[PDB]
Amino acid sequence: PGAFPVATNGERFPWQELRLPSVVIPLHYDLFVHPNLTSLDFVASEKIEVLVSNATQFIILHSKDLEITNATLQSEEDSRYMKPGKELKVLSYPAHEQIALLVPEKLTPHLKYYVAMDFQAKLGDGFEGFYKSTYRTLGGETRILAVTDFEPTQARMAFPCFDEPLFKANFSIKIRRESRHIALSNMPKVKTIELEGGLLEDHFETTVKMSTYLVAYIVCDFHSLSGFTSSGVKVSIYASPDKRNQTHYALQASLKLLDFYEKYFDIYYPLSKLDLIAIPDFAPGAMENWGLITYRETSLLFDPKTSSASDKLWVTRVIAHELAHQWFGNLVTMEWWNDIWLNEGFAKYMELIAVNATYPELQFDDYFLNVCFEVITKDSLNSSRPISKPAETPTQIQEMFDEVSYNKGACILNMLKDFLGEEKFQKGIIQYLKKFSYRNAKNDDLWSSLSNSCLESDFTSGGVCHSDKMTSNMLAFLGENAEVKEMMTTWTLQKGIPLLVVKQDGCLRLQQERFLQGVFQEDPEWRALQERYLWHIPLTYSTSSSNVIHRHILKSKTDTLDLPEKTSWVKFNVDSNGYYIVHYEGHGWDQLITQLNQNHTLLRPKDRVGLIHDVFQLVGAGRLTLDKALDMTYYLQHETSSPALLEGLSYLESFYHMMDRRNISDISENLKRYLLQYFKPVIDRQSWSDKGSVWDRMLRSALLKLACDLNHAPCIQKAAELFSQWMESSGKLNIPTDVLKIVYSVGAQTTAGWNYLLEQYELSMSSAEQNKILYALSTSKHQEKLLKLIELGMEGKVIKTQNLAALLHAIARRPKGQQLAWDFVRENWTHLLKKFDLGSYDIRMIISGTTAHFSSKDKLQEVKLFFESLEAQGSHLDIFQTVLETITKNIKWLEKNLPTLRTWLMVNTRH
Ligand SMILES: *[C@@H]1O[C@H](CO)[C@@H](O[C@@H]2O[C@H](CO)[C@@H](O[C@@H]3O[C@H](CO)[C@@H](O)[C@H](O[C@H]4O[C@H](CO)[C@@H](O)[C@H](O)[C@@H]4O)[C@@H]3O)[C@H](O)[C@H]2NC(C)=O)[C@H](O)[C@H]1NC(C)=O
Ligand SMILES: *[C@@H]1O[C@H](CO)[C@@H](O[C@@H]2O[C@H](CO)[C@@H](O[C@@H]3O[C@H](CO[C@H]4O[C@H](CO)[C@@H](O)[C@H](O)[C@@H]4O)[C@@H](O)[C@H](O)[C@@H]3O)[C@H](O)[C@H]2NC(C)=O)[C@H](O)[C@H]1NC(C)=O
Ligand SMILES: NC(=O)[C@H](Cc1ccccc1)NC(=O)[C@H](Cc1cc(-c2ccccc2O)no1)CP(=O)(O)[C@@H](N)CCc1ccccc1
Ligand SMILES: *[C@@H]1O[C@H](CO)[C@@H](O[C@@H]2O[C@H](CO)[C@@H](O[C@@H]3O[C@H](CO)[C@@H](O)[C@H](O)[C@@H]3O)[C@H](O)[C@H]2NC(C)=O)[C@H](O)[C@H]1NC(C)=O
Ligand SMILES: *[C@@H]1O[C@H](CO)[C@@H](O[C@@H]2O[C@H](CO)[C@@H](O)[C@H](O)[C@H]2NC(C)=O)[C@H](O)[C@H]1NC(C)=O
Ligand SMILES: *[C@@H]1O[C@H](CO)[C@@H](O)[C@H](O)[C@H]1NC(C)=O
Ligand SMILES: *[C@@H]1O[C@H](CO)[C@@H](O)[C@H](O)[C@H]1NC(C)=O
Ligand SMILES: *[C@@H]1O[C@H](CO)[C@@H](O)[C@H](O)[C@H]1NC(C)=O
Ligand SMILES: *[C@@H]1O[C@H](CO)[C@@H](O)[C@H](O)[C@H]1NC(C)=O
Ligand SMILES: [Zn+2]
Repeated sequence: PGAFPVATNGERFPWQELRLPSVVIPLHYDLFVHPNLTSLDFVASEKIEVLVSNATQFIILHSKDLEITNATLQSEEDSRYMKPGKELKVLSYPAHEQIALLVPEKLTPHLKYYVAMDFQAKLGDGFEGFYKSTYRTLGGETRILAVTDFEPTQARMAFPCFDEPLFKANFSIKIRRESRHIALSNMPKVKTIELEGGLLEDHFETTVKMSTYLVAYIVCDFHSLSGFTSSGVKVSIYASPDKRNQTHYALQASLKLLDFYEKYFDIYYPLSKLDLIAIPDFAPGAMENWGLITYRETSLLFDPKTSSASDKLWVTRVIAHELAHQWFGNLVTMEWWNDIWLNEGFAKYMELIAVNATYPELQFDDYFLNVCFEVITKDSLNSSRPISKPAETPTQIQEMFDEVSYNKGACILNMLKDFLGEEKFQKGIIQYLKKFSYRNAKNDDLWSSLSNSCLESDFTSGGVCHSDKMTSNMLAFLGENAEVKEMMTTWTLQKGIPLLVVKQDGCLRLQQERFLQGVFQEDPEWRALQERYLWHIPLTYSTSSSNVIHRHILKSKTDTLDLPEKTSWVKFNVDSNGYYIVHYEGHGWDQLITQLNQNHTLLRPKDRVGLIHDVFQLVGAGRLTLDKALDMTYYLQHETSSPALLEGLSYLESFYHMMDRRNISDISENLKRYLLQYFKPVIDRQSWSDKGSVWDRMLRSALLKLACDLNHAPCIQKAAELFSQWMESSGKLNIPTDVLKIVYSVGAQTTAGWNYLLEQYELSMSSAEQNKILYALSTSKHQEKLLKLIELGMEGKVIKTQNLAALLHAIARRPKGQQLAWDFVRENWTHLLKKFDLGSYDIRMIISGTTAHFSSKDKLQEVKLFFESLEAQGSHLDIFQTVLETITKNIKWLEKNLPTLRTWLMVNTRH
């Protein structure tokens, strides 16, 4: 009783382990919450119907920053705790966010009890728990609401509970309100009862089985727009009253999307209603609470005068994502946070297939490869992780919501689908979701259901699946099933991403390596980090002679294939559907670049964006010289697939901003010239309108921002005119949404426009328009102004605090601000902790937002120092090492190819 931890009051806490005990299993929660929005208080009470599997003396729960007032225990099966039951003694042990209740006599197996507590707290001033949010009306009034955000482990800041995702229970929620407000929660309201003083009591329908983190309840002012799905779900979009205009497309798109998901999964959405509500103060982008999905206004609200088409594509993708959570994450929750990718990676993947299903016009298929490329940069560093990986503390759990669980999870799924086909892939996910509905799954569970997918409706006679035959196919289906489950599991447990090397003989030797950046092949530690890595990569390839795609699994470090027609070139990873990079040896890279400059149309357009990415990443690998990747961008002047064109330019624009930050004004002036002159035709075709289709529109904003970011004399002139008209018309005129952001940042370049822009930020009713405005403000060249912006965001009264993170990142992007942001962060690191969690995305982004672009040996030392200073104070985050590898990789890239870039650009001048 000594090595045991000590509760406050000084006692021995019965448990001392980070997890909870699987002996008292919660079945049903009766939750009564009564918040006061004038006091900014809440009073609440709860009765948990629990089951005991094993005899115990002590009950262990989660509670945090909650004052428990009263603790009792009753039963209708165990006589001893007969009505009105017995009082419990409460021991709190905050270090593990656990609360221990002791009973006067041990309890009985297979007998259900009722645990009751009365507790109270203040509404949070953060972005978690049961917190306080605030919005501005059109009149200029300020109103309050109370809102919940619990994922992953802040449910316990609102009510005591078994805050782990496997402890699934039903929830019955009563909420007390003034007549001024309404109350929402996960399920439909069945009753509202008049109370003595004048207050009302909302009783909500008791929920289905679900994890704690999804519970939701809201008290507020809002207005709604309703519609019904083909399955008869009442969908409603909620926002502050003056913003109900902007709420119309969210309703149209969510109806179409809930329809798509029900038919695709062959599973009806189980609740009667579904609510989407735009929360003014919202840290995450959105959250998927079952039947009560919360968003930032930017995620959900669309206004047609001030939102761009790209804005529309973003709003429609979050709705897509959140709605995919109702099955992946709510209908089937992962067993533990270690397999969080089971929720997020699958949800992210269904954004693709559903947005492509219901809004092809938005041309989202063409931008999905960007999801893969974004994680590939981090999976090329040794600081990455395998998809599934242990996590125990609340900060580690938060860390798990990254590019790995989300993007990598989705790219390995999309790779696996190409392998099996939509028909086999769909039927596999329907079997998964039906089988695990209302309970949890672990990583291994999924691969079994996807591996044993049945291609069609189970052909009873004589089938390959169920009800009955024994054939040679049957030994191959059973045999290919365990081929796929073996394959996927190594992608799941191996950090990193493979590099397929292809040497074309007379008739193809294949080698497999762990792709790595920074580190070169000759380097001392390159052979040390290639240890033990091997993937079952499902390859693809097509050749110069025929469009036929050949598919060849590879399960060894070396292999070789025989080419029949011995054609001009071979291209592996067709449409880049596979999570790997191909490097060609000896006039095979040269062969493909030859094609791109003659008929680039003899390679399908995903192959072209695939090569463009692979080419530059191999320059990062050192396996290629920069002259070759720049030699490929030559063809881009004939390029017609807008995705390949913008992928290409993006790299070139990358370089310019890199040079500009380091003051290298020879190269970032020829870079300026090479873009403006070589791509002058495509730039000058663009409107200053909203006139085209979605890739026309999306391509117009892209190029015009490019030209105005390079101070192209004409485009800066047209933008400043448009800004003046808008300012001199007191907003009576309108600016096309595609150039809205460009115009604002042009205007921001004088104090007059900047000050007007800030003053008209406070009065806008479109949070898209604000988001664009704040960017424009962040492009000021006066450090006097940037500092104001950052201080306004620290304050949080004008520029809301859910923007201080992305603001800092914006300021840091541009040269005049990359320091001031760095200085600020190190000078107020402790203040920034009192506003955000150490594992929050707001901190991970504040950190790399201001450091990860550094590319000099001298800056790295500062950062390593600052990070050490932090780890010294007990703060550790994986993001630390990731930045350092990134900063390091930047230094090596400059050291190895800066002369080549400089020389390549001068050479182009001559022709
Ligand atoms: C959160 O707390 C706020 C206060 O911080 C609270 O608002 C207050 O509610 C009380 C209770 O309803 C109000 O006090 C009453 O006001 C009415 C007039 O509106 C008076 O008539 C009351 O006195 C009589 O009431 C009875 C009849 O109903 C009589 O039988 C009795 O004998 C009295 O003669 C009493 O003064 C108070 O006005 C508000 N505060 C305001 C409006 O500023 C709010 O209700 C709480 N919210 C929740 C959800 O709990
Ligand atoms: C906790 O959540 C659980 C879900 O995870 C709930 O379990 C569900 O409970 C319901 C009710 O017992 C079961 O519903 C079944 O539905 C059929 C069809 O109902 C028929 O009768 C009605 C009445 O007129 C009619 O309207 C219908 O159309 C049908 O004609 C019933 O016949 C069954 O007996 C059964 O009631 C679900 O199957 C069940 N699902 C699961 C996964 O367990 C549980 O109820 C929740 N607990 C609490 C206390 O609410
Ligand atoms: N801007 C972002 O990418 C933020 C970054 C972030 C912030 C906080 C946590 C995790 C990630 N993503 C979200 O807020 C997420 C994921 C996501 C991606 C997209 C997206 C939509 C359209 C187009 C591109 C997109 O990427 N929309 O949402 C909503 P979730 O459904 O998984 C929910 N259960 C998250 C729960 C959570 C809350 C607090 C801590 C930890 C986890
Ligand atoms: C780069 O290669 C492509 C091949 O994919 C070239 O386009 C193709 O050119 C041939 C030759 O004209 C077309 O063949 C067909 O000939 C008959 C004979 O009259 C005619 O009736 C057909 O309609 C067609 O012209 C082939 O179809 C054509 N493909 C397409 C999609 O038009 C391309 O022209 C080459 N590069 C350049 C710069 O031309
Ligand atoms: C995106 O949507 C399109 C919808 O047409 C898909 O393309 C079709 O896919 C079906 C299979 O469901 C094929 O039989 C058709 O021939 C395709 N038509 C066209 C015009 O391409 C496309 O596959 C979808 N992409 C994803 C990833 O789901
Ligand atoms: C507790 O559960 C375990 C599970 O292994 C079981 O063996 C045991 O009999 C149960 N009861 C007690 C008192 O441990
Ligand atoms: C326990 O709850 C009852 C009911 O509200 C209350 O009267 C009592 O004060 C509470 N706690 C005690 C007496 O310790
Ligand atoms: C809200 O909707 C109606 C729809 O016709 C429109 O006439 C009204 O002006 C709108 N108000 C705002 C502020 O957009
Ligand atoms: C790479 O990561 C491994 C695994 O965490 C670690 O053992 C090693 O120190 C790291 N090395 C480098 C050079 O990053
Ligand atoms: Zn998600």
